[PDB]
Amino acid sequence: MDIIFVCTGNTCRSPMAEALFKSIAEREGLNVNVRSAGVFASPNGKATPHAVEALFEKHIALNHVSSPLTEELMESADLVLAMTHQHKQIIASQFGRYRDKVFTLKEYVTGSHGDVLDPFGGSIDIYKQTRDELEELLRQLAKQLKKDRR
Repeated sequence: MDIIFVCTGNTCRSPMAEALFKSIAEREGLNVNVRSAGVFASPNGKATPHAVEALFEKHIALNHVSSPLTEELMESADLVLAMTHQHKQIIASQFGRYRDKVFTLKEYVTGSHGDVLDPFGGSIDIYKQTRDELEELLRQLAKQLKKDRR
């Protein structure tokens, strides 16, 4: 499968998810291709320092290059997981042909609507908490995706 995680600028939540998930999938023997993008991202940049530091504590390197969402990405993806419901709607407004691939990470995993709240500009600990929440969802996701024959 090809899956993409989406946040606002592709500097914090989605890159963290992308790195955490690749590591988890490897541990689980899940073969999957993982990417990330932002609804409003610059392609300019990298992950925020706190985002990098939070992963570092977990022995995961987050060497990231930010990217906006593109047709190439949306087309190829099997699944697209937004951090928040608003991200999901915005994505749908811009890539209407692909709406059916798009769910929030929490609704897809947990069956209930929820958002992964924005940590941008927050302390290192805000980022750590965000990392922990993603990690918990992602472990559940890896188990689910393993049951996907794609």
